[PDB]
Order: sequence, then structure tokens, then C-alpha cells
Amino acid sequence: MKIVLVLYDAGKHAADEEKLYGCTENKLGIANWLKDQGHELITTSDKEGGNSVLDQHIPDADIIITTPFHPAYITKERIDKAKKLKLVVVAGVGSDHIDLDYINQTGKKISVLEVTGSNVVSVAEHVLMTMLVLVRNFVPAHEQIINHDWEVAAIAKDAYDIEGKTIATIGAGRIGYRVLERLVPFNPKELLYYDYQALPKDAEEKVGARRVENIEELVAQADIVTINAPLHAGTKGLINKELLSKFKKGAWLVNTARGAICVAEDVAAALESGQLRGYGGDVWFPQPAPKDHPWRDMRNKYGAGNAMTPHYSGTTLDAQTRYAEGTKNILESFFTGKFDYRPQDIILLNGEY
Amino acid sequence: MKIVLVLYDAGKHAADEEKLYGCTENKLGIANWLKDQGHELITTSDKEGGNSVLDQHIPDADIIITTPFHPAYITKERIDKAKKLKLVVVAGVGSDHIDLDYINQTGKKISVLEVTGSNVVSVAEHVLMTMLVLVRNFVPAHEQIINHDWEVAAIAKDAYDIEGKTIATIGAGRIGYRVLERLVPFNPKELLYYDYQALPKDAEEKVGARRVENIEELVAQADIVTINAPLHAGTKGLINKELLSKFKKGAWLVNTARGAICVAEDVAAALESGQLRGYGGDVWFPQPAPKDHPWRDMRNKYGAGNAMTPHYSGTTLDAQTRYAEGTKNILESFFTGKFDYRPQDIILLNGEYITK
Repeated sequence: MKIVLVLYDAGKHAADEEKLYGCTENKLGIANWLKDQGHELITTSDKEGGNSVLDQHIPDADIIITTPFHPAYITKERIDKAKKLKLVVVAGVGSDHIDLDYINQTGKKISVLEVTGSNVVSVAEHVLMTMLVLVRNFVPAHEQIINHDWEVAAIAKDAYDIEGKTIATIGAGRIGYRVLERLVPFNPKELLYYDYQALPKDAEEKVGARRVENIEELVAQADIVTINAPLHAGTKGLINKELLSKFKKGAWLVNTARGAICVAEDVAAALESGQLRGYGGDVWFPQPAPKDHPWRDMRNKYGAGNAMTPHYSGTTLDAQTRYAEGTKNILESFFTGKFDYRPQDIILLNGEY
Repeated sequence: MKIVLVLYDAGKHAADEEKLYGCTENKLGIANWLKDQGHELITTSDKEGGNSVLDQHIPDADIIITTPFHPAYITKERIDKAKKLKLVVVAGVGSDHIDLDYINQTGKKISVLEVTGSNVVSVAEHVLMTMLVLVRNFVPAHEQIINHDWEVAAIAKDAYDIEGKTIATIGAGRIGYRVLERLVPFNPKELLYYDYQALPKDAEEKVGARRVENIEELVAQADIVTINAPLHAGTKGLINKELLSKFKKGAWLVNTARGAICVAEDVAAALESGQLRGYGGDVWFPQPAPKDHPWRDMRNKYGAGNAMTPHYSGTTLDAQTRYAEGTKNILESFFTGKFDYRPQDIILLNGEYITK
């Protein structure tokens, strides 16, 4: 079979770190395994334009492997020309870039699977780190040192302990709950959550969480808000100026789910005006963020309150090992004809939900 | 009575934030309380030199109040001239700037107290933050964004999850144990500790810690090492070229206890050579850190691995409230003649140690 694998070029960075599996130069660490079975692997990062390498091999590709960190868009046109396509794998979590609805609508026997759960711990750690960095005012603290200054009172005037604060998550799924687990020993005043379905009673009691019924009430009483909910019609532009004015004055806000859940200019305005004390996360809209994206230069009144990073929380070396191993398990189930997929990994089974 | 209060000057920042109690401008929020009680308060940051404000009022001061973040050194020479000194207070935790030995050995009747426990959570949170920052390679990640760059592979190649890592602490006291308590739900591979005495069996089971008899074996197997021990003859210069050579290759190291526990240039050389992946903390020697202190500019081979900050982990606004309240409670015990101090706050009571 012909496998096409779309990843980013890591350049010289690939050669320093051989554990960096998710690049074109290291090919998820499965290139030899695919060769041993007897299979043709096409690896490329060129995914844009009609004449791209990806489009030259789509007509006869049996399998396409993509990643959310260099996402090849599987469009209606591309699916039309994919005569032999049987399986699409996301080496990671996230299928925004796949036209799932059209595949289902045409009747083609195409399976779409992802490595469910490979990213949850990585992202949840990123949230807590981001929380601590913002609350404890770490960014200006470190900037002082490498600028060769020493002025504690400039740092301490906006520095707080995370102990004794009310922390709220919008969304209590895999990521949001594991965030709540890690906050317990820090002794928050209260842990709150809002979601479209209740946490199981036993899960709720393990973390001492309280469910709030509507979002305006949740953010009104929370010192810290973290966004851990999927992007659909209900959450698109959810964080706009009207809701932000309902936030506790001087709150902290973390978002690692999807940049489009926020209105970029409203968040920046709130940080400048003081409605927010800090904003941090690793998701942007548009993504990758242009040089002019307002979230790059936004700062609270003190020149701080920005804990932004590129989209890498889920591409740590430990997560990549899980992506590579999960992709191998998925291909194994498909090559052998067993189709013994993990149920949580199936997005579409032969064109069906 | 006369009280001398020695804090740093916060300048404009005091105006920005009324809750910034630990500066000369806001005087721990007790100035009006002391005035009503009819005492004389002296507030100064001038603490060095023989004609400083501190030395001008030492001869007849009844009480001196200090902070570790702008320490006035209660030396033998200064103790000899304090004719009326009865009480020395640490608005915070830390007594290295006080000559406790001279007081206890002479027998002068001076009580020394500190606000015990008021810094523990603040410091422990700072330790977890630094660990996640270094392990997840956050500093180069952020510098990319504010420099208007976007290159994920340059960050991802040295970024890790703290899950499944081996974490060890040198010292399992109040702060050391707190760090372990908060690490448990991050699912480390194993938690280790080294100390001159063992934790109680229950304390060990709660965090699932395993004791390691000698440091050389502790560091050799640890992905992450954090120092939470006091500075004494056994820990001064502990982290040096010899011991660092026996760390696990590519180790992360965090220190929020005392700068002198490390040899500054041995650490920098270890970081530059690849022995350490990163180093972080808020404690320095000398402190405040000179502009050319090597720890400011050191970086790992990728230009990352530095998570240093000024000495501020225990002076967050939450902690300063605890420091300010505790000082007021201590003075109230002294002024009323009750001397009903919290037992854990006493370092020396009338020049004598007490059962702990």
C-alpha cells in the first residue's frame, strides 16, 4: 500500500533530538517498520497549492497520516480525487482539518482515527504552569534578571499565591478534569466547573468540584478561568467584550483549547483596561499567529500579564512517543484486517459516525 | 517604647498597591496601631554603615523589626550597643542575619521570634512553577512570541512532560514536604528525598516517598532535583563540580533555599556543558545579585534552561499579609505582658532556646 505522511520540516532541530518523532526527517519512527511489512512511504511537508507533493500522490494513496501541528487539509476536492483512500490517521488529537461531514455524505468506506488521550496530560500540565506563571507574576521576574536589574517591589506588587483562589474551568472533559486533579493539593478556595453534562458523582467528589449552571455566574465569582471546551457554535466567540465585563476585576484567564473561542481584540482590550490581570495560553486565531497578532504585544498596565507561547503544549517529546506508538497500533489493526481499533480512537468507521 | 522597623523602599510601587505591606512606605500596616498605643516608630531602609539610621537609634531601641528581604544584620557589635533591646522580630521567616549564638552564649535577655509557616506555601508553589517551566521549556517558548517569531520544532526538541519523571528533594522539611504533596497528582515516576532524619512512616506513605541514604545515589537517578535544606556546614558548597558530575545527564535543578548551597560557577559550567538541562530558583549568593553574577547570563546549549528570578517567592501579597498580621500578634503579646506567643514562633525566649 501507499502511505503519505505529512509533517513539518524540523531542519537542524531534527538532528539534535532523535526523539523528535513528528517531523519529516524522523518520520514518526516507523519508516523501517513500514518497509519491513512491504509498503511505500511518501513523506512531505509541502501541503499547499494544486501542484504540491501531497496532491501528486493523493490519487493512489491508500493511507494518509496527518498531524494538527502541520495540518494537511483534507478538503472536498482532495477527497474526490482520492481514488484508493481507505484510512486517514491523525498522529495526535484534532481533526479540524478534515472534512468529516463530506466523507460521511458520499458513502465512501473511509475510516478516520486519532490517538485519543495522547495529549491530555501534556495540555493539562501546560494549563497549571500557565496558571502559576500568571498568578505569581513570573514573566517580569525573569525579565528583570536577564536585563541585569534587581527590584523586588516591582514584582511583588502584582504577585499572589494560587492558594485560596477560586478556579473555574469551562469544560470538564479529559483535559479540564485532569487540570482539576492537579489543583487540589494547591489548596484552592473552591474548584468550579461548567459543562453540558455532569461529572460522575465519584469524579466530582474526588476533586471537590461544584457545578455552576450558566457561564455568566461561573466567571463572576472566579479568580482564575481556564477554557477546556470544544469549539462549536456555542463556544465560537464566547469570550467577547460582553462576557469579559462580567469577569471579576483583575481575573486571570488561560486558554489552551482553541483560539477562535475568544475574540482577539476584546481580550487584548480587557488586559489593557485592567479587567484581566493576565492572559496566557498556546492557541491562536489565526494560527500560526501573524507577526502582527495583537496577543503578541498586549500587556497589562504594569507591562506584564502575558504568558503566550506557540502551539506546542501537545507536541512535547513524551506526547510524540505516544503519537508514534498510537499511529503504529492503528496501522497494525488496519494492515492485519482485524480492525481491532480502540473504540475511543474512531472518528469515522467506513464513512459512518 | 521605641520600635525600629527596617524594610526596603518600594517607591512608586507602594503607591500602586496598598497591600504591599513590607516596605517603609506602608510600614506593615501597623503604624497607626502603634501610634495609638503611644509608642515611637522609626522606619528606615538605611541599614549599612556606622552612621546609618539603624545605628543611630540602636542605643535606646526597645524593639527591632526586620525582614529577610532587606535584612538588617543584628551583629555582636550592634547587640553590644543596644542597651534597651528586648525583642527582635522577623517579619517573615529566616534568622541568618541575627547572631543567635552570641545572644544565647552570653545570656543577654533578648527574645527573638519569627512568623513561622508564613512562607511555606509561597515557596513551595514557586518550586512547582519552576519545575514545570524548565521541564516544559517555557521561557524560550514565550520569548519566541514576544519576538514575533513562530518556530515550534525549536521549542519541542527540549520540552518534556513532568509526568513519568523521577523527582528528588534535598531536605524534607516544611517546604520540602509541601513540594512533594503538590507533585503527587502530576504522576511522577517516583518521589525521592534525602535528609538527616527520616520522615514519619505516615508522612512517607501519603506522598509515596522513598528515602535515599546518600546524596550521590539520590542525584544519580533523579531527573529533577530540588534543594529545600537549611544552610549549614553540611550543605555549604554541596552542589559543586564533583557532585554535579554524578547527576543524571540532562538533569533539571531548582533551588529556592539558599544560594551558598551551590558553587555559582560550577552550576553555570554544568548548564553550558550539557550536564544539566536547566537551572532555576530565586536565591543568590551574593544577594542582591551583582549585575555580572554568572547565573544571570548562563544558558544551556540551546540558549534556554535559565529560569532565574529575583529573591521574591516568599514576598507575594498573600504572604505579606501573613507576615504583617503575625508581627502585630507578636507585639500584642509583648505589649500586654502576656508573652502568649505561638510556641513555634519562638527562636530565643529571653536568650534561651525552648523545646520544639
